[PDB]
Amino acid sequence: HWGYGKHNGPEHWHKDFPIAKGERQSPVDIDTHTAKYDPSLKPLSVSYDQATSLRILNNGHAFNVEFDDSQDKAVLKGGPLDGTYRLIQFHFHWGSLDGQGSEHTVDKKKYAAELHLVHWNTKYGDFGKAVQQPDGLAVLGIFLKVGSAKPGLQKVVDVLDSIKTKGKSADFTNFDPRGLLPESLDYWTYPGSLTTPPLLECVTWIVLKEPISVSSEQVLKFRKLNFNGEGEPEELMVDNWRPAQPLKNRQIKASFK
Ligand SMILES: [Co+2]
Repeated sequence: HWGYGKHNGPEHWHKDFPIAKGERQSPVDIDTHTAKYDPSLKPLSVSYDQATSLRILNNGHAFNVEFDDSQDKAVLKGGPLDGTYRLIQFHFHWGSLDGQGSEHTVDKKKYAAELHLVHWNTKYGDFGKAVQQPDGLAVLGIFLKVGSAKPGLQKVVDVLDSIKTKGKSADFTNFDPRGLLPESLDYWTYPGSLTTPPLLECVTWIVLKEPISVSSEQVLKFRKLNFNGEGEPEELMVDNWRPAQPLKNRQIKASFK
């Protein structure tokens, strides 16, 4: 299958997923000297008070913290978006070294990791229908740098041992995703894609300007996860990021001067 390894990584994905070479692929480099302030944008509305997390799953590529998306419980609105987008899951991308791991870059800077909070547009009824639409998803992306610990990430770090290998899951109720956000909601936005196969061009990206800090210990525990299943040779789950793709005929807009 596709992955991040030596012979199935991002540079191969186009063979099975030709849209990998499409017009609106993600991630991209965010050039802060060409992104333009857009006064038509509004503030983001992140409404996560009623979020219902359910489960955490190692899917062999990353791990997903999954939410109940059968009601408007944890929603994203505003910003560049029209309508209401429901949180379905979050996951991360991270490196083997603190100098790489993010998917988006900022003036070519790579962060240690990147958090993706994935939301789907309720007008399309379910996730699977939403990914078939150009405005089906909204992904809130948040950079991680290594520095101080992020207290609100620790409950995630402490369950990772229970989902070491591909296909393992664990109960993960009562997790508050608000504890993963930086102070500021200033953002960049542009139209793009999922960053894993099937690479569908269905995403309004909203990338926060302010990174969150995590500790070296927290990142190290991410790097103990495994791509492989139980009883297979160990392959550490690191460097599960796609590199920046060509911007093509797109503009990145900023919510801030
Ligand atoms: Co992602």
